[PDB]
Amino acid sequence: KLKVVATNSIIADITKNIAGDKIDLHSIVPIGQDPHEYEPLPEDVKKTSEADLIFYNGINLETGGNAWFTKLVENAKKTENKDYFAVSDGVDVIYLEGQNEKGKEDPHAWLNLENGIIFAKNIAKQLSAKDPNNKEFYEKNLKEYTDKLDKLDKESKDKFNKIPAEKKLIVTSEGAFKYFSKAYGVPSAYIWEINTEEEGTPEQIKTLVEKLRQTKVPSLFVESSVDDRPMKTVSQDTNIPIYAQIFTNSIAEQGKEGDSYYSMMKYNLDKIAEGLAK
Repeated sequence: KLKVVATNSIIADITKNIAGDKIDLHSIVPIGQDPHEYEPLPEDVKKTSEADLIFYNGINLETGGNAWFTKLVENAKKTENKDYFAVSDGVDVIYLEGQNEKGKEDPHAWLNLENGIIFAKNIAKQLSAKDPNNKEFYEKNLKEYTDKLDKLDKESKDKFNKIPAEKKLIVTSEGAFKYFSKAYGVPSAYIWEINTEEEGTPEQIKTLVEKLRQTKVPSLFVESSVDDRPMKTVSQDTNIPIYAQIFTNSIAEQGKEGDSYYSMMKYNLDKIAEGLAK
C-alpha cells in the first residue's frame, strides 16, 4: 500500500477519512501532544524515510522554533511538493500582528471548517496523484467528508449569527482562535499571543481582566492542553465563569468525545455557541 506519514492527529484523522484502509498511515505527534517544537523518535525517522507521501500543516506549525519537520525531511531526503505537502496550501492566511511576512503566518488554520475542507482537498489530490488506482475512491470520500464538514460549518454559522453581538467574544488562554474568529464572526480575546515565551504572567492576566470588565461576554473558555490556572484567575477576577474546556491542536483519544477532526470541531462549536448564548 501507499506509505503515508502525517505530522499530527488532526491531519492523520482527515487523511483516514479520505483514504480508509487503502494506505499504510503513520502519525508523528501523538494525540494530546503539541505539534510545535516536538522531538521525533527513531520510528518517526524510519517511517518518514520510507514514506511515499508526507503531510504537514505548514504555515510555521512544525517548521518554526526547533524546525523539527524541516530536519526530518532533510535527513530523509524528501522533497517539497514531490514527497511532502503542506495541507494548508490554499488557505486565506492570517498573520501575527497583521504583518504579511514569511514566517509570521498563524498556523491554526484548522479551527475553522472551511480550512479543514481545504486540508481534505489537498490530501485527496495528493493521494490520487501517488495512487491513481484508488482515485475514484479518494474522490468519493472527499465529497462525503467535505459535505459533512460543510453542513456543520453552515449550521454553526447560523447559530453564531443569532447570538446578541454584545455576548460574542471567544476568550481563551492563547490567541489560537483567529481563524475561528474570521470564519464564524466572533472576535478573539486572550491572555497571551501565539509564540510568547512567558505564558500567563501578571501583566497579561491584568490586561485581559481589564478588557473583559468592559464587556458583556457571559462565558470564558479554556484549552484542554494548557495550564488552566491563568484563565481560572481571569475567571475569578472578572466573575465570568469558564463554560467549557475546548480542543485546539489535537483530537481526543479514540472512544472519547472529540476523537476525530469532525467531532473535535463539533464539540468546540457546540460548546462555544452554547456558552456565548448564556
